[PDB]
Amino acid sequence: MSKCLQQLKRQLQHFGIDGCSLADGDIDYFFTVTGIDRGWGCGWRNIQMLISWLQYTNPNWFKRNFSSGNYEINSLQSLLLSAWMKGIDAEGYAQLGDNLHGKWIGATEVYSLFTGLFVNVALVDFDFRSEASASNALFLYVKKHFESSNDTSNVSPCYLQFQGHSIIIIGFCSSLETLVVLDPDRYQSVQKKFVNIADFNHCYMRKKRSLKFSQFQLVHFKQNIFLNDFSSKLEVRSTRISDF
Ligand code: NA
Repeated sequence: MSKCLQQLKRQLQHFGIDGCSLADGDIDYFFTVTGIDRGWGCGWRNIQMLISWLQYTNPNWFKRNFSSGNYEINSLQSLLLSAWMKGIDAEGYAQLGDNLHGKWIGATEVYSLFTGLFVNVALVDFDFRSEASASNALFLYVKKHFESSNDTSNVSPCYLQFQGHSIIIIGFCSSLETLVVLDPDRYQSVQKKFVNIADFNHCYMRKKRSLKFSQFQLVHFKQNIFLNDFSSKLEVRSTRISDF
C-alpha cells in the first residue's frame, strides 16, 4: 500500500478519532506473507517501511543509495552486511558467516543498517520490572515524539521491538492513548474495506493493554536526519529508561 498516511488520515477523520499526530511526509506499507517470510520477515519489512519514509522525505538521499529504486529484502542483506564490514555494531562479527536469508533481525540490525546509510539513528531501551511502568514510559515518549506544533518534515516513524516481534509506529492518538501502527504481520486484516471502527482499531491501534511486555526497544531518526560520517556511531549506544 503506497502513500498510506494520506488515506489513514482520512480514515481517522471518518471514524471521528481525534487527537492523532502522525509522522511527517508519507510512507509505504510492507507486509510478510504466510508460508514465505512470515515469522522472520517482520524486521526486514519494517526496515523497508522506514526506507520508504526516507524516500518521500529526501529523494536525493534515496537516489544516491538506491540507484534503481530497488530495496527488496535482497538489497537489505547487502546493506546489513556492508554495515557490519564497516565496523558498525561491535558484536556484528558474531553474525558474519550466517545465512542472511531467513534471519530474524532486531533493533540493533535496524540501527546498523541505517547508520551505514549515513542516517542519524536514535535507539531507546525501555527496561522495567513493572509491566505497567514500561508501557507508561514508552507511550509517553512516543506521544512526545509525534507532538509537533510547527510545520516540519523531520518527525520520523518509529520501529518498536518486543519479544521478537516488531512493528512500525507511524503516530500517536492522544484521545485513546494508543500507538498508531503499521504491523507487517497483519496483512490479512488490511486488504479489505473497513466499515466498523472496531476493525480499524484492531488493525492500526495498539492500546497499552495489548503490549503487556516489560522490555521494549525503540528506534527512530533524529531531527538532524543525515550524518556526514558514522565514525562516531560505530558502537550501538542506546539510552536506557528503567526503574532499576
Ligand atoms: Na510538525
